[PDB]
Amino acid sequence: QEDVLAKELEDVNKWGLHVFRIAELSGNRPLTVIMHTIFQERDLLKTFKIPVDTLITYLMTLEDHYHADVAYHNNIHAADVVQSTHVLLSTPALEAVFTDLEILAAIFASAIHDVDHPGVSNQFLINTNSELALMYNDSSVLENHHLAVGFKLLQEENCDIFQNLTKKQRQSLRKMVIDIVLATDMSKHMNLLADLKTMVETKKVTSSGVLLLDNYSDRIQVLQNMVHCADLSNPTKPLQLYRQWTDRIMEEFFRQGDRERERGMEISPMCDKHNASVEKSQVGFIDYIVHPLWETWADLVHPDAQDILDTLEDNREWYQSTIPQ
Ligand SMILES: COc1ccc(C2=NN(C3CCN(c4nc(N)nc5ccccc45)CC3)C(=O)[C@@H]3CC=CC[C@H]23)cc1OC
Ligand SMILES: COc1ccc(C2=NN(C3CCN(c4nc(N)nc5ccccc45)CC3)C(=O)[C@@H]3CC=CC[C@H]23)cc1OC
Ligand SMILES: [Mg+2]
Ligand SMILES: [Zn+2]
Repeated sequence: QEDVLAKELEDVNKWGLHVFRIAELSGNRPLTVIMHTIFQERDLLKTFKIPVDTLITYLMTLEDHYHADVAYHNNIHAADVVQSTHVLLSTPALEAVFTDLEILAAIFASAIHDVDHPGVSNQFLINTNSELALMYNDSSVLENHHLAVGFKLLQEENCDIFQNLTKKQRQSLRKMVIDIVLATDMSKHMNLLADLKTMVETKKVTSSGVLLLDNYSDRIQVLQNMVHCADLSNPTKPLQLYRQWTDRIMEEFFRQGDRERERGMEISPMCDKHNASVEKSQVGFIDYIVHPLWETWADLVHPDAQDILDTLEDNREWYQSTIPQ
């Protein structure tokens, strides 16, 4: 192998990279190999003076804090979200829009955004009186935790990849990362999407020209939505990848359902393996969450995302066509 891995990683800039193959070929290190590849490609190690073995140490440590016994929310998902963010950042319509620090922030935020995920929802954590829910006052419990862990890991031996940033740089980056990860909580989705829509309309009536994001609020909003799109990108991928993501999320959700049915709590939506149509849930996920978001994103970067939207629509028809009687 290894030479085969190098060959697969040549697809790093493409939508639809075989991320599950990369995970197999790297000894279950897709996050480390993908992040390293992206960092080298974008010359981020030179730009921010990140020593290479410090980066690798951090990445291996981060990756080890993702759980391999969690079906969906593991290191492969993290890797997928990083790589997807990387491709979105390279979309023609955003060329030269974002600084190197902003790029760094978005890619870092993607890498850490689900770290130490236990495989159960915020509502489940809240309902069981978990220590995490008690620490974070039932508010974006998981996302606050992902951030805390991602930042804390920089303190392990030879893990401080930001050692060479200036203080002002660290401060800015820290704020962006926080804003970005907290925006991955689905309770924020409707407000995020409303703002994005507003921005899109504003653009249509203001300028046929290039994108102008002149204050933090608009800039961060686009970054938030970008990583949120990457987080919600499974149904936009080649169907063979999408179906594996569907298998994984349903295994995680059904396992939460099994833990909820015992203890007599309400089974969360889509978590009842005795009463659930996987295919129907995918169509609903597309119709109510993924397509409205991606259609709006596609509008912002028109026509860069047309093929992603076409894939989404074909993928929706696939699940729609296989819904049981
Ligand atoms: C003697 O002179 C060199 C010897 C080896 C390398 C090596 N470079 N690299 C990277 C290391 C991290 N980078 C930079 N980091 C930081 N903090 N500062 C930089 C300043 C200017 C350019 C790059 C960096 C990006 C490149 C490898 O990955 C090689 C393979 C394995 C180990 C080190 C090698 C570079 C040299 O001079 C630039
Ligand atoms: C591959 O397939 C999926 C991948 C990820 C997720 C994810 N799902 N979600 C939620 C999304 C909205 N949900 C719905 N709830 C309620 N009451 N009603 C609904 C009606 C129609 C559609 C959805 C819902 C609950 C779960 C997360 O919170 C995950 C973590 C972060 C981002 C997305 C993840 C789902 C997938 O397929 C269903
Ligand atoms: Mg999450
Ligand atoms: Zn995620």
